[PDB]
Amino acid sequence: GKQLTILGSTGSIGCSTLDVVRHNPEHFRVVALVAGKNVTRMVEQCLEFSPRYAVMDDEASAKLLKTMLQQQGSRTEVLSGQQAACDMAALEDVDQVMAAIVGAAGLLPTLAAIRAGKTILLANKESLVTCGRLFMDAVKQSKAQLLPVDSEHNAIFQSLPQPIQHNLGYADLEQNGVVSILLTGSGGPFRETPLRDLATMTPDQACRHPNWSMGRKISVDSATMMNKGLEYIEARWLFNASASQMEVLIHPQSVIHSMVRYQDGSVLAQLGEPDMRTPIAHTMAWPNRVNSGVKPLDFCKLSALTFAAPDYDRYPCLKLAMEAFEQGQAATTALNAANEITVAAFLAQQIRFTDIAALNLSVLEKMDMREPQCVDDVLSVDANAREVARKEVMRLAS
Amino acid sequence: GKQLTILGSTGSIGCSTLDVVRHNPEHFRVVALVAGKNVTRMVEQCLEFSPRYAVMDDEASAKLLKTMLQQQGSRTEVLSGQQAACDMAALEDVDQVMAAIVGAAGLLPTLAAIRAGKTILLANKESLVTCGRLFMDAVKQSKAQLLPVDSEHNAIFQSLPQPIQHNLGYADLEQNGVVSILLTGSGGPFRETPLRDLATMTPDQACRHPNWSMGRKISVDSATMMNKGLEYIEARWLFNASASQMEVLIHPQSVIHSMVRYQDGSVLAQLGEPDMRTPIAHTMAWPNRVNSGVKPLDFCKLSALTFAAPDYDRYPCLKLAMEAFEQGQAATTALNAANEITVAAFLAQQIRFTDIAALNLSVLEKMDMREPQCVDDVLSVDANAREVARKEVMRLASSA
Ligand SMILES: NC(=O)C1=CN([C@@H]2O[C@H](COP(=O)(O)OP(=O)(O)OC[C@H]3O[C@@H](n4cnc5c(N)ncnc54)[C@H](OP(=O)(O)O)[C@@H]3O)[C@@H](O)[C@H]2O)C=CC1
Ligand SMILES: NC(=O)C1=CN([C@@H]2O[C@H](COP(=O)(O)OP(=O)(O)OC[C@H]3O[C@@H](n4cnc5c(N)ncnc54)[C@H](OP(=O)(O)O)[C@@H]3O)[C@@H](O)[C@H]2O)C=CC1
Ligand SMILES: O=P(O)(O)Cc1ccc(-c2ccccc2)cn1
Ligand SMILES: O=P(O)(O)Cc1ccc(-c2ccccc2)cn1
Repeated sequence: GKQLTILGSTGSIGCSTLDVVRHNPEHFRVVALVAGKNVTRMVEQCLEFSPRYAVMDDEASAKLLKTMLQQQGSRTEVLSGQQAACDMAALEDVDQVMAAIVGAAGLLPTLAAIRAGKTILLANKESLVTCGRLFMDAVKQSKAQLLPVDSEHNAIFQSLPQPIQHNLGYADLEQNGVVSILLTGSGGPFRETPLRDLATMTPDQACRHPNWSMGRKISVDSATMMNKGLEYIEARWLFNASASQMEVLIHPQSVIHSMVRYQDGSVLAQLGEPDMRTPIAHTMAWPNRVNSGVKPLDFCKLSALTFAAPDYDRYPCLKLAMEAFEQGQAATTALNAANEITVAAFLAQQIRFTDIAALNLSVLEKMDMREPQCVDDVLSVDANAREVARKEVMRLAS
Repeated sequence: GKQLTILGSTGSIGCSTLDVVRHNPEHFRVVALVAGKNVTRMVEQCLEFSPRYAVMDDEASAKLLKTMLQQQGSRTEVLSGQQAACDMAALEDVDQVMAAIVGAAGLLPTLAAIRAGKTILLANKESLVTCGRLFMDAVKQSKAQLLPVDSEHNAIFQSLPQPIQHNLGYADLEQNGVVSILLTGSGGPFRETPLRDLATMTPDQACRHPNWSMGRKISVDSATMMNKGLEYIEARWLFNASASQMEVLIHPQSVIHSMVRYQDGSVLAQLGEPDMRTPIAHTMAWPNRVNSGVKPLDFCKLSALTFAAPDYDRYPCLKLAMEAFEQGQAATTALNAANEITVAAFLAQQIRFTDIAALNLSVLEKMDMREPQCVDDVLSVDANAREVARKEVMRLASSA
């Protein structure tokens, strides 16, 4: 079947990927698993999927893993550190690399897979949010096939014509009859909150998305629409879309995952149950399909589907992201880094809900760095933006 | 430059297709126009599009047209009759044939295109409602490309993978990751009417689709969901779908035109403004795209989108169509034919709204014909079913 390396196997996307393989043991062979510190989950995955290699970024973790796998009678070879992670991404015999490491740490292993011309199941945000120019250049250079895993981008990918799907990132949209890309977002828990009350929203209220339940960081990003802002940045790189070829639409029910508008009037959309196994199984099977374990969407048990235009007075972060894109990878990197700092401060009750957007702006205004030319440059912008952001939080809470 | 024949150029689909040509004069050349009796419309189209040929099915119409064009200095050659219509569909240099003749009259001209291996932009309902097996067998033999123009089928086509699109009729759904085809219908004006009030609904009520504005016959078919039943028949042929691979959903807003359900849980859908130029331009440009004149769908000005399962007590015609399919082309042809007669009788106030389903069933029960083996056989089932249906109407309008 297809030989796969899973980068970030022990996290949420990694576990969902392995559930797809579990459903399709004849179509997929796990060659390598890479993770950080979750030795316990990693052991269980090595014992189920029999990979050739298992890598832990953390050395103490790698040593403990080796001792457990030995105790358990497994001969999976245990490696450690960043170079081994990149090596697994570049293994000559692997076909697909699930790029699911979180944060800047996913950058070099992902680039290693790109440079190796692998099919990349891309689920690491920083890759296009921070390194969109560098990675799209590298993809063109190696002819690597990117298959986006995030629900929105995968929905768009499924709704795009074949010549774009092949050649993803270099194809011309207009030449292929595409007018625009329609990014849909829930609008978050404060979609209908009076604007006066936004300054007093609590972390528990912000993380209380009506319908979904997910991590606190992403819940807050959904409340600010920073999440859609970051997906805007990725979509422009992934789909070769100009600002006029992008539309953002609030869709509270999140049944339509995103859409593509065509020259003749047609709009194609992908819909489905809210379950990451669907987009993951799509990318793993492309251009064919596999069972993912996700149940068929029941159209008779849906809330009525509604749409609205995002109000930038309600979602300044969405506008900030759009503007940042225009300023370049230094601005997008700085925004993403600043946002991690301000959201964490919000969750720690150091700042108010509305201070997230205000301090994100403040960081971008204060900085002005030059366009990154390599991953080290991006890492540098990221580090500097966090420091500026932390000082801003301290001043404010000071 | 794609060379085309337009069968039924003077009708609604015909006019919409020439608007697409008008918007894209450098991508499409009109070689031949074919119609029935609308000499006036035909004259204008010939002056504007300069086809090599124009045919009218009606002989006097063809004669009237021949002179007017010679007068206005048109170089188009005017022919007449069905054989001429079929020859246009088979012209060696023609790339695409827009199959937009209404009724049993569209069968032989559409078939001529299929036998010629043409790309067919299929609009004519009778082609697959009555000759589904014959026509799909024919397209498989000549490797003709079918491109469905009807909104539902076109939406499904656009939501299907490339291996199915390019082998439409022959490809296996399952092997291509497709679990089912989701056909959406508005549910008509009586979607929420008390069942016991259906018997008293008037033609004007049935034809007053709250949200849509179309011909009287189609409006009644929308009210009974016979329209969806006919499309179910077409879809099973066109997409090679078994009964378990078909779903019918009521979607009152008709924004989603139909959908395709995949193995991984994904559902692909096509949405757009309710303008036939969209699906027409889709088929004309496929696998590429062209401007159609249709404005982008404004998602901020929509009614909330809803869905529901059809209740067969409310829509017995839908269920009759599904059952007819299982009995073969003799049954689907008889149902289509009986429904023409019973809808016309309802509209003429000879029978009740609810007598349409009742009499359609009664015709089907009285018919006992073999599977048709060629178009002529289908025409005979049609002729016979019409007469059975007329007598049922008269029995009901006269006696008990
Ligand atoms: N969750 C979702 O619905 C979606 C998430 N995304 C993106 O996908 C990526 C992964 O998300 P998710 O799976 O939710 O995140 P998780 O935090 O659940 O998992 C992250 C994975 O990365 C591993 N990891 C962390 N640091 C390193 C490192 N230095 N080297 C190697 N592995 C490391 C973790 O290992 P361990 O736990 O063992 O320490 C874990 O396996 C993120 O970038 C996220 O933004 C995109 C689309 C959808
Ligand atoms: N209207 C719609 O939105 C849709 C319609 N369809 C189907 O497409 C087909 C065409 O529909 P529509 O355009 O609305 O129908 P119309 O009634 O508007 O047009 C019918 C066309 O066929 C011509 N015609 C009739 N008899 C003959 C004949 N014997 N030989 C040659 N031409 C003939 C008419 O010519 P003339 O007027 O000159 O006499 C006219 O050009 C129908 O089967 C319909 O069910 C499918 C999907 C959508
Ligand atoms: O689209 P966003 O807002 O960035 C994140 C998000 C939030 C909610 C949902 C959602 C999922 C299921 C039901 C209702 C809402 C999906 N994604
Ligand atoms: O799907 P049906 O019911 O057979 C025909 C039909 C009726 C109404 C509509 C419709 C179109 C636009 C707005 C509201 C309803 C579309 N098609």
